[PDB]
Parts: sequence; C-alpha cells; structure tokens
Amino acid sequence: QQILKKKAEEVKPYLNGRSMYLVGMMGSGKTTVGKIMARSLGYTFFDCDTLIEQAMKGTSVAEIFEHFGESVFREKETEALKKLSLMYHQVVVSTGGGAVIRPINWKYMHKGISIWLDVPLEALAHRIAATYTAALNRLSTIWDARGEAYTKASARVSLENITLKLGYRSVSDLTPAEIAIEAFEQVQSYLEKE
Repeated sequence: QQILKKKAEEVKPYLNGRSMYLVGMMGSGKTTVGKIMARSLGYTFFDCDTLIEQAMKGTSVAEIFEHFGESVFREKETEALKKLSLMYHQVVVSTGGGAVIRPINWKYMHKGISIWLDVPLEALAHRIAATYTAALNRLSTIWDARGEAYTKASARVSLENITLKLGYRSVSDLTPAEIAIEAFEQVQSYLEKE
C-alpha cells in the first residue's frame, strides 16, 4: 500500500510514458492487477475485451462467435490493440488470454512493456472451479497451444515464486496488491537492463 506508492514512484522515470500490457491465461488476474498498477502510476487502465464488447454496437461478442467464429473476434482484438498502441500513451491494458496468439499483436504490444502473469495451471483450474479436473483439462489443452507465446513478454511475474518468497501456502493466498508489487519489481528489473 505504501510499498506500492513507493515502487510506482521508482518506476515512473524509466517508463517515459510507455504503456504496459498484461498478458496471461484466462483467470490470471490481469484485470485486478492492472487496475492497481494503473492507479499507482496515475495511469489510465483499459480492459481490451471490455472495449471490444462496448464497440460492438447492436450485437454482442457472443453473437460474433456463433455466427463468424474465433477468427472475426481475433481481428477485433487486433483492431483494439492497434488503436491502443498508436493512440494512447501512459496506459495499462490487460488483454484476453488469446491476444498473444497473433504475431501482429506483438508488434503493437512490443511498442511498450508487456507483463505476463504466470499462474500455474492447477491454480487457474482451482480459481476457475470456485470440476477441477475438467477446468484443468481445458486449460491444459489451451496451454499446449499458447504457452510459448506468453514468454514473448518483456517481464514475467511468477505467482509461484511470490508465494515461496513470502512463505505462503498456495498461490491462492496472494493478494492483488502483492502481485502488483512483484509486477512492479520485474518491470523495473527489465527497464534497468534496457
């Protein structure tokens, strides 16, 4: 809470109003962590998926999926990310789990600093299910497809490593603030080394 103020003040000068993008699997807490980060920096926070929902005038995302499939949503995500990187500075943006699939999105996101919330699949399945093995199976299938792509991010925040360092029981005991403090630390380490 104070560490947050202090850790945000310390990163402002390397940032030069560059934007930050939170990437990760479904359920990885991108949105809550992102808002906390944004608020600490005095930055504007945007949720990619929320923006796309709202730009859909008179139809929904659900209808885009039934009628056009994943491919047409993917172009909307791309158009949304393109917009955000060319037009806004000093923003924090959480993206959907699939934003990382297309190399075009890495072109816009790499104009900024990207932060991957690496949450172990088992914890994702447990967050999702509160059945566990059924969530886990699905995430495991998705992980085999996207896994490699998250590693393209500037910084990685391991929720496993945070829980060890803090002596907590499972990643589920972590607070959004404690995760944002680690995101701050890794962003800072990345920026110190260019």
